[PDB]
Amino acid sequence: MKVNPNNIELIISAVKEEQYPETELSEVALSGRSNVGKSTFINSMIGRKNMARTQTLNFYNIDEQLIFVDVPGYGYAKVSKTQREKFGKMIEEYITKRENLQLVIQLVDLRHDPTQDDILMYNYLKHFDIPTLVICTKEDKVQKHIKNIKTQLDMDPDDTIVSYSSNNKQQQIWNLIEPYIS
Repeated sequence: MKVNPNNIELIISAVKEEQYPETELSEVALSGRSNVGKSTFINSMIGRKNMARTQTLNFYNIDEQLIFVDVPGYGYAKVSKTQREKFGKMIEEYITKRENLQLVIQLVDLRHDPTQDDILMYNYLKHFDIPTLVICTKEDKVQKHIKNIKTQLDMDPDDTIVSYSSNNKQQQIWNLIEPYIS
């Protein structure tokens, strides 16, 4: 679609719905285990580097056409019940309130099985009928590895699953997003 690099900026890093941006723009949230795998994906998708930072939901304005919301990675344990609950509430606040949210991209590593965290996250999203595009990353390094994830996820048939290298697959992904964007 009409997506230009350098018409991209971090609007705000937020915590509460109080600190979120008010806009008319559709929001695609990005979720997965790792902050680093997700940052690389955003940068690969926009054709920049050191745009995506790394805590916070980071709201990136994508050329006044959509917002990409980087959701803190769920893969790293905390110990503090306060820290745990603070994270859990941040996600739930976003997913259940945010009227702007139209689609979640979940990043899973194509090399391995999905973690229990990946499975529970996908099932959290299905409980609220959030449309979900599962992207299987680090594709270089397929066919059986994708089905392994789809089955372990137990995917809704309305949801798509696709493979990716963080070039080639960026326009396919923009075409899957586009119906969810206004």
